[PDB]
Amino acid sequence: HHHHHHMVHITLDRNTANSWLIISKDRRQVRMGDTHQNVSDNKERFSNYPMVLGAQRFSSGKMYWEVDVTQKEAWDLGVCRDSVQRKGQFSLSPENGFWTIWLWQDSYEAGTSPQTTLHIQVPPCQIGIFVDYEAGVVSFYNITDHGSLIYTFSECVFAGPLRPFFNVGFNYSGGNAAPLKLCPL
Ligand SMILES: CS(=O)(=O)NCC1CCNCC1
Repeated sequence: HHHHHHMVHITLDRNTANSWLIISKDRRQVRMGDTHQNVSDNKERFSNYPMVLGAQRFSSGKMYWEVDVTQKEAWDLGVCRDSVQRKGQFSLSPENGFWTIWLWQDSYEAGTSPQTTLHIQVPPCQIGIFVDYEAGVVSFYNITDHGSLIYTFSECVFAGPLRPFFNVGFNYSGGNAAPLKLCPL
């Protein structure tokens, strides 16, 4: 792809994080802690899942960023509306304000309703995410496989400002402790 020139510097918003997440000093990495991280509760925190938002809000234009997922067994990545539900159980779908893909149990899927199987021959170590606000497009790229296309959501109805979205996943297995990292431009 040729989207690299729309690169934006994303940082994580601590205030939105699930209370078990540990965000690095530079706000560019996040991982699952083994306990509550001793923060107060607030209405912005995702309560049920190990999720966090980027600080940046997008309402126009073209945006691109990259995320490192090396050695993880489970994660979700994409964008979401600023006004998505934070508390309780919910599914990741465009109806609920999410445009995402995930890894789970050795398969990759797009967060449509119902979910869509992805066809990935080279497991990615870094994911590129492209958003075209005006066109209503969110696309995902396999940086490990020369930028090959993973998935395109088109005809998106964003219906609000967008924020970068992250889920580091649970670590019930002991094999999913590795962080999500925002990669340098
Ligand atoms: C390290 S772990 O992924 O196995 N923790 C699960 C907790 C389940 C109860 N709520 C917070 C998280």
